[PDB]
Amino acid sequence: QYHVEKFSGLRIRKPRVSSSEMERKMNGRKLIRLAQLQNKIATEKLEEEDWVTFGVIVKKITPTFSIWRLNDLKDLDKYISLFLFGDVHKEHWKTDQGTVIGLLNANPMKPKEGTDEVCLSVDNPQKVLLMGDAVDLGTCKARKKNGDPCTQMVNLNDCEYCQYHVQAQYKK
Ligand SMILES: [Zn+2]
Repeated sequence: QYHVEKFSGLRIRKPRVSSSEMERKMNGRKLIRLAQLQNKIATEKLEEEDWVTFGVIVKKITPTFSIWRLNDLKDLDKYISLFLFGDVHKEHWKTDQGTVIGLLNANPMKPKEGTDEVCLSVDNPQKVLLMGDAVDLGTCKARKKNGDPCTQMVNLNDCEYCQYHVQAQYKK
């Protein structure tokens, strides 16, 4: 049914970019995983690279500009916030939660008080590449102590249990 798209490592439902269009989008570019962005910025090694990263929209908020919480579904505990302003917001703000995106050459922002999460914005709506729906974006199958469903996010293709609940499945 679905293939692991090579650059993101995600199985995509209804892919919007062909394999050749991705090849030319990636040509000559540095792939940097989301989890590496903090360190790259802190050591000022980010700007000199023509770079791309991948993440899925896991949360949206639109207070006019908007923010997307991104996670790449490979390192499950690492998140960035992407801020959409102007043209980018206008073009892209209605995009579905669960969308896989390539993010290219975004600009680091001031830290958002209380969180050590990388915040980035983007010059230009062409630095956002919509790749399709993340078929394996799901919720943890375990329950909390009180019987409520766990709400932690999961990559269904790799593990059906979040970090906290595997810690306990492994001890079984
Ligand atoms: Zn869980």
